[PDB]
This record gives sequence, C-alpha cells and structure tokens, in this order.
Amino acid sequence: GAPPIMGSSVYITVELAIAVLAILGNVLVCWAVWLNSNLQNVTNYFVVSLAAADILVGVLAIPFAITISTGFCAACHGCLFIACFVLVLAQSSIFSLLAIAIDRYIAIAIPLRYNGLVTGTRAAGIIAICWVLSFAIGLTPMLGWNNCGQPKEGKAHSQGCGEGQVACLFEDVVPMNYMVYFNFFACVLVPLLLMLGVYLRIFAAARRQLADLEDNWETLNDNLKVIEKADNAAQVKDALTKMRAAALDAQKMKDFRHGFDILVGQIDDALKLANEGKVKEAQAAAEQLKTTRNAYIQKYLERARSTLQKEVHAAKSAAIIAGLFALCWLPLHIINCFTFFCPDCSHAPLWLMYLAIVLAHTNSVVNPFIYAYRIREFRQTFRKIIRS
Ligand SMILES: CC(C)CCC[C@@H](C)[C@H]1CC[C@H]2[C@@H]3CC=C4C[C@@H](O)CC[C@]4(C)[C@H]3CC[C@]12C
Ligand SMILES: CC(C)CCC[C@@H](C)[C@H]1CC[C@H]2[C@@H]3CC=C4C[C@@H](O)CC[C@]4(C)[C@H]3CC[C@]12C
Ligand SMILES: CC(C)CCC[C@@H](C)[C@H]1CC[C@H]2[C@@H]3CC=C4C[C@@H](O)CC[C@]4(C)[C@H]3CC[C@]12C
Ligand SMILES: CCCCCCCC/C=C\CCCCCCCC(=O)OC[C@H](O)CO
Ligand SMILES: Nc1nc(NCCc2ccc(O)cc2)nc2nc(-c3ccco3)nn12
Ligand SMILES: CCCCCCCC/C=C\CCCCCCCC(=O)O
Ligand code: NA
Repeated sequence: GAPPIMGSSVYITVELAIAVLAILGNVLVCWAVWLNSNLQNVTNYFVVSLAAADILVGVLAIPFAITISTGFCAACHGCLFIACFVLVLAQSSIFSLLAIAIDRYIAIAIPLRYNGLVTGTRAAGIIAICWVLSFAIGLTPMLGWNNCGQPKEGKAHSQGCGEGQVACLFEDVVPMNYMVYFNFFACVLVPLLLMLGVYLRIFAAARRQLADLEDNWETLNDNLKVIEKADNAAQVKDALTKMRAAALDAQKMKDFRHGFDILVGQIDDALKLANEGKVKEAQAAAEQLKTTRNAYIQKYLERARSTLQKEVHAAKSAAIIAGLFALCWLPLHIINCFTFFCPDCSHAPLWLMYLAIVLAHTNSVVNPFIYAYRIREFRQTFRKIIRS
C-alpha cells in the first residue's frame, strides 16, 4: 500500500497540466471570435459557449475533481455541488454540440431561409436557455436524488468527520442510478445519437445536392446532342421543352441571373423556330446555347459544387468535435455502467477510474486544435493573435 500522496501527486499534476492547456486554448478560441468579424456567426456563437464550458473545466471542475479525490470531510450537500458541477459543463457541451449540428443541417437543407430563421439574437436566447437547463440536469442530485440520507458513517468516523459531515467521495454521494439512467442514457447518449442522426442527414443532403447538380449538367448536354442529331422539328421541340423546364429548375448573382436569362431566352428562341417547323434554324439556334454554357452555366456549376464541398468539410469538422467528446467521456460512463449493472464484478481499479477522469478532462483541450487544423479563418486568426 504505497503512500497515497504519490499516486495522488501524479493525478493532481496531470489534472493541473490539463487545466492550463484547457484555459489557454479555449481563451484563444474566444479571443479569435471576438476579434474577427468573419468568425462572428451563429455557428461560432455555439462554438464560444462550448469553449466557455471548457474554460470552466479548467478553472472550476478540475480544482473540484482534485478536491473530491481527497475524500475530505464535508457537508453532504456542499460535497454534491463539488461532485456535480462538472456535469453542468458536460451537459452544456452536449447542448452546444447538438445546436451546432442542427445549425449546419438548416444551412444545407434550406439555405434560402437560413439567414432569416437562424439569427444571432435567437442564438443567444437559445444559449442562455441551454445553460439554465444544464444547471437543472447536472445539479439534479442537489434536488434530492442523492445518497445524503444514507451516509457512510463508519467511513465518516474513521476520517474524524464531524457530525453531519461525510467523506466527500463521488460514488458515496452521487447515486449510480442517476449517473447511468438519467445522466448517461437520457442526457448524454440520446443527444449524441440524435447528433449522429443529424450528421447523417447533413451528409446525405449534400450528396443528394451534388448529384442533382451533375444530373442537371449532364441533362443539358445530352439534350443538346439530342437536338443536334434530331431529324424533324418535333424532336427538337421535345428536347427543348425538357431543357427549358430544367433551366428554370436550375435557376432555383447578377452575373449568374444574366446567364440563366440568356439560357432560357435562347431555349425560347429555338422552341419558337421549332414550332414553326424550321428544324435547321432551330438546331442552329440551339447550338448557341453552347456559348452560354461555357461562359455562365459551367461557372455556376463549379461555384455551387465548391460551396457544397465547403459545407461538407465544415460539417466534418463539427462532427469530429462531437465524436471526440463521445470518445473522451464514454469510458467513464461505461465504467459506471459496469459498477451499476454488475455488482458481482470487482469495481474498476482506482488507477483506471482516474485515467477515465483525466481522459474526460482532456476533451477540454482538443477543440482549439481541431479548429486550427481544419478551419483556415480560425488558424489565421490564431496566428495573428500569437504573432502580435
Ligand atoms: C464564481 C466562482 C469563482 C465561485 C466558486 C465558489 C466555490 C469554490 C464554492 C461555492 C460553494 C462552495 C461549497 C459549499 C459547501 C461546502 C461544504 C463544506 O463542508 C466544505 C466546502 C464546500 C464543499 C464548499 C466548497 C467551495 C464552494 C464549491
Ligand atoms: C473507446 C471507448 C468508447 C470504449 C472504452 C471501453 C472501456 C471503458 C472498457 C473496455 C473493457 C472494460 C473493462 C472490462 C472488465 C472490467 C472488470 C470489471 O470487474 C470492472 C470493469 C472493467 C475494468 C471494465 C471497465 C470498462 C472497460 C475498460
Ligand atoms: C457505444 C454506444 C453505441 C452505446 C453505449 C454502449 C453501452 C451502453 C454498453 C456497451 C458495453 C455494455 C456493457 C457490457 C457488459 C456488461 C456486463 C453485464 O454484467 C452488465 C451490463 C454491462 C455492464 C453492459 C452495460 C452497457 C454497456 C456499457
Ligand atoms: C474566476 C476564477 C476564480 C478562481 C476560483 C478558484 C477555484 C476554486 C478552487 C478550489 C475550490 C475547491 C476547494 C474546496 C476545498 C474545501 C477544503 C475544505 O473545505 O476542507 C475542510 C475540511 O474538510 C474540514 O471541514
Ligand atoms: N464513478 C465516478 N467516480 C468518480 N470519482 C471517484 C473514483 C473512485 C471510485 C471508487 C472508489 O472507491 C474510489 C474512487 N468521479 C466520477 N465522475 C464520473 C462522471 C462524470 C460524467 C460521467 O461520469 N463518474 N465518476
Ligand atoms: C485561474 C484561477 C484558478 C484557481 C485554481 C486554484 C488551484 C486549487 C487546486 C486544488 C484545490 C484542492 C484542495 C484540496 C482539498 C483539501 C484536502 C483536505 O482537506 O483533506
Ligand atoms: Na466540453
């Protein structure tokens, strides 16, 4: 039985190193958004709420974790707060992560209404509500779902605790049914699975929209060929009718409108000549469409594909963030499930408990790195900030 201060010393030093790094990186995120108007958008207001939660892991939840690892004598309700505050911060992260995912789904599914529907003012109201809800969920044990009514009095007396105090230890005061059913299943795993569903819808929508862009391009070009080797006016007509419909369809910014105006106009010219039974004149007219395609429609296609690919890249960055939160927190939640559902199983050993706790805390360090590696406007703003 090694002096407890030695293992304690390692755990505490590591927690402190994590806290420094969580503060530094996430302050840098907040400073970048504050300084750069190109980063000031609704998506990034949720990014900042998430960075604030991670700053608070460093300033408060890690000092609290260090404290409760000592098992110091405390009033049971003050102990609860120490124990549970980190659950407020985690819940808030889950809400910011779910908000980010929904925001990106709206942006790809209804880009036309996104700006009128998702506003900064509404985003700030939603962030305030989510913080209130996170306090309610994470401090639910302080509302009575706790083990304070059943204190471990032999353990309190061995440590010399005073009357009404307990040894302040996480699994002595926080019920494991709360941790597994309420906190993990309902409040963590359900949201994370919802996030997964949303990201699946974002990526399927992008892939549908890119395939439609290419279809339309291919349709335009096939129908041109159809026209070229048509032999009677009626065939030219049918293929122009399909082109016209697709054109007004693809229509759904001045240099872009002028291109589709030319396009539809030239189709109409050709249709009219076809309807008068002037096949050669119609085919020649239709050939002019090639100039418009080269000088306008291709540029349209290329910019639309590029916007979509940017949205896909951005949605992957956001999903990496959500996936890393799951990876860092799931080991602890899974251990709790073993403790709870398998009372015939030996408790996970202390070294693994503390490993799982610091892994969860490390999540508060990783997001600024994902932003720097994957989002140029962040990377570049971090550079300017650091260089200055
Ligand atoms: C705004 C920020 C900086 C304020 C942080 C205040 C924190 C540190 C305060 C607020 C509530 C406090 C707890 C309230 C009650 C008790 C019970 C007592 O037997 C041991 C201390 C303990 C467990 C306190 C520890 C310190 C505590 C957690
Ligand atoms: C990649 C992430 C999401 C998955 C991590 C899975 C981890 C947490 C799993 C894999 C194997 C598991 C261990 C398997 C066996 C035991 C022995 C039992 O008496 C206590 C629990 C304990 C010690 C488990 C704790 C949780 C555990 C370490
Ligand atoms: C990973 C994502 C998809 C979902 C989360 C999976 C969780 C809920 C699963 C994965 C492994 C599971 C554990 C595997 C083994 C046992 C031992 C058994 O005696 C009690 C249930 C218990 C402790 C399971 C509880 C639930 C569990 C922890
Ligand atoms: C805005 C930034 C401000 C920074 C804020 C600092 C963070 C708080 C640090 C530690 C709190 C945890 C320490 C609680 C320790 C309690 C120790 C104690 O109470 O010992 C009594 C003994 O057990 C007999 O009752
Ligand atoms: N199970 C658990 N324990 C602890 N700390 C106590 C570790 C321990 C466990 C058993 C023991 O006899 C002595 C120490 N912190 C904890 N934090 C969490 C947590 C936060 C979010 C999900 O789980 N679970 N959790
Ligand atoms: C930026 C400001 C952040 C301030 C962080 C302060 C650092 C405090 C570190 C941990 C405090 C742990 C106290 C240990 C509990 C007492 C042990 C006992 O009574 O037996
Ligand atoms: Na977080």
